[PDB]
Amino acid sequence: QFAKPEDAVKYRQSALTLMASHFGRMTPVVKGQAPYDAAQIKANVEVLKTLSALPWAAFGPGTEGGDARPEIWSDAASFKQKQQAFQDNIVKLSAAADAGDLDKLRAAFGDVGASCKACHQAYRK
Amino acid sequence: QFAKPEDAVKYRQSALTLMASHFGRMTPVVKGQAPYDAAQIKANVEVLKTLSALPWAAFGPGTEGGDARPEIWSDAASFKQKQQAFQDNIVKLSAAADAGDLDKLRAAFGDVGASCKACHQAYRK
Ligand code: HEC
Ligand code: HEC
Repeated sequence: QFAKPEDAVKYRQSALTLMASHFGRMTPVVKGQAPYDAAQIKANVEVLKTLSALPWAAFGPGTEGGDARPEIWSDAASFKQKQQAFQDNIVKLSAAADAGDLDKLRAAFGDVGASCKACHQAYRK
Repeated sequence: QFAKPEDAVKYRQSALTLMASHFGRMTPVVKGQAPYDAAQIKANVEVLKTLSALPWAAFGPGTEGGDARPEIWSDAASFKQKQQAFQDNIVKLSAAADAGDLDKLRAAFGDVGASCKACHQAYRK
């Protein structure tokens, strides 16, 4: 859907920005600094699950650019594993949110964050 | 969810970028320049419906900035009407996509685009 590689870069940066807001806005909740409303979090995690499926299709071959490392492309199977593993961490977060289980939410949130940090150290300049 | 007004600006710009890609990538399909796969479009419009609910909460009071006109805030009921009417145009697009009805898709797509253009002329610098 991208006329030029720059358009893919702009898309994925935007998707990642949104994905980061939907994740990070729950930090006060997980820490107990903000109240836990199970319905609120269930709805937010549904938004996060949609967003978390979006960036990866905008790292197609030849879309080198932005803050992305060139290792994203040469090691296609491995980058894929990190994005697929991140989404299966998101599936666990959804399950926790759907259950309205704060303790399960906190644990799943920590796992998701670790997956963010890993892919970052690895595939972000 | 925004530490400073700039963070709201960045969020809404990103949401609007995503929303624009999910809408505009269907243009070749509506024009017949690309094939119509009803399942593909149904899934894409589901993504667009999620995205189309996101920008508006990032125009909260005091988040003046970006390319947004100051009329977004002083006329809160009217801006609201344009975003609510845009989303009800998206509901009609979803219905068309869910029905797998190309003619209904084209008509709904045109209505959505007109709603984009209107709010733009009005509330974008
Ligand atoms: C790889 C499988 C990643 C996972 C999982 C996550 N991110 Fe990441 N992120 C990744 C790359 C390769 C890039 C650079 C994209 C580019 O072309 O520039 C990024 C970027 C971000 C950004 C900055 C976006 C921008 O506006 O430019 C943020 C804020 C970000 N990523 C956050 C983030 C969070 C919180 C994640 C988990 C919820 C996460 N990312 C996962 C690669 C990957
Ligand atoms: C008001 C109710 C709007 C509707 C409906 C749509 N858009 Fe819009 N858009 C609007 C504003 C006020 C702004 C400026 C935001 C800012 O603070 O800068 C925008 C911006 C865009 C952008 C640019 C985003 C960026 O990266 O900076 C695009 C590409 C865009 N809008 C597209 C667009 C499309 C295609 C729409 C319908 C599917 C649409 N917008 C609706 C206000 C409103």
